[PDB]
Amino acid sequence: DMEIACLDLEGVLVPEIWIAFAEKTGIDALKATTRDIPDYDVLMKQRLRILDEHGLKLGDIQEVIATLKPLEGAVEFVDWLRERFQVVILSDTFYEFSQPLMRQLGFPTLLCHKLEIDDSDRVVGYQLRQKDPKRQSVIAFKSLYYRVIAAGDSYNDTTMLSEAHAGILFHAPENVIREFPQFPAVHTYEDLKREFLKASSRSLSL
Amino acid sequence: DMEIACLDLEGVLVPEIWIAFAEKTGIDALKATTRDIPDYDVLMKQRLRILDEHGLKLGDIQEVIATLKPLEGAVEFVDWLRERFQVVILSDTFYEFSQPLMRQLGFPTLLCHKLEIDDSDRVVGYQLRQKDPKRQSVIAFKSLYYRVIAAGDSYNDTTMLSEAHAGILFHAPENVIREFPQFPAVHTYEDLKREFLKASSRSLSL
Ligand SMILES: [Mg+2]
Ligand SMILES: [Mg+2]
Ligand SMILES: [Mg+2]
Ligand SMILES: [Mg+2]
Repeated sequence: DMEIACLDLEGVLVPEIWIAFAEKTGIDALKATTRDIPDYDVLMKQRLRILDEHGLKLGDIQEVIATLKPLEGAVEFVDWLRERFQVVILSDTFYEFSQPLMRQLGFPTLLCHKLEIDDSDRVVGYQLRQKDPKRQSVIAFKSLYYRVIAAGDSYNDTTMLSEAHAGILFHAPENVIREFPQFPAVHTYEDLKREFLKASSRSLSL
Repeated sequence: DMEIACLDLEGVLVPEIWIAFAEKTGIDALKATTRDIPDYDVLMKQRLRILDEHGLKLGDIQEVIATLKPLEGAVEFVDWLRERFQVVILSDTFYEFSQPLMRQLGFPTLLCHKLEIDDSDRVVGYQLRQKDPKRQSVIAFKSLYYRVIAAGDSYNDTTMLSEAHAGILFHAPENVIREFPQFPAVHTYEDLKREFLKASSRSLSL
């Protein structure tokens, strides 16, 4: 039985993108997080406004993001996984922010959200694809009779891990590991590989 | 504005695997396709029987498939497509038979069928994933709010082409083209790129 391997993106294969981008620009106002502004829509509108006040159009943003690299060992891990499973990346970021990083991973299929860009290359809005997108994606693959094995690093990955046939926690905080013991928790790509092997119904080699 | 490019595999990116396997090994009986035998289940039972009678185990089969390559220009086309869309391959091939070719394409997500391999590495059976598999795959992406643009080369791709938001016939036989006038038909990869640009709701460049 061929399985689909669903991987979260940020914190699993690449650094948290917005935060790294903000740090690279040196603009303190771009660094607010959900802790500073809990309402996600309010946080996003602010980000768009500050980006515009500083003249950072999409091209400028992607230029900065292109200097980021996948986490050490992530490139080999994705290659390893693609020799054994059909690989799909699920992410709560936007196509426009992830692109320079996806390129470095060989553009594996990515299901995430999308920014609204005007004719002057300005980021003017955003669109969330649907509610609980990672979980709904797993459901879609189950509709095609696939067994799904998923891996993620945060609480925002737990509905995906719960929906999959097998879930694995990677670099997760103790807060999550303790609450979701049904998911093996590891923090090295080698151990992550081993968990995918144990979760598979097929006999695969390391 | 969220789009998935679904591509058929054989005829579109790589040669028909069985016809090429026959030309390599000299086993003419393996040239048969659904044109010769309409029931994929019967044709499959026959193909497995012949492989066995020729002592061809899975490892042996793959050594041969590894000598095949993608159609001229297909790799470059997939790379072009992956910079602009999320690319998923929909095929009636089998994972174990197509792997060497899929690796050359950078292992993009492949939704196809699987084989039953025994202890002695013999291909003793197969399992078709579900009925009308390509059409159902398109429906699955629709369930995630994606717009789908599909490309295929034959009669067996038409349910997929009709279900998609936009369908393109590529390298299709004249008969298929004539019977399905609703889909633009092109024969070069540059023209295929152009059809993906026309079908997209986004401003993309060639
Ligand atoms: Mg994450
Ligand atoms: Mg993390
Ligand atoms: Mg075909
Ligand atoms: Mg053809």
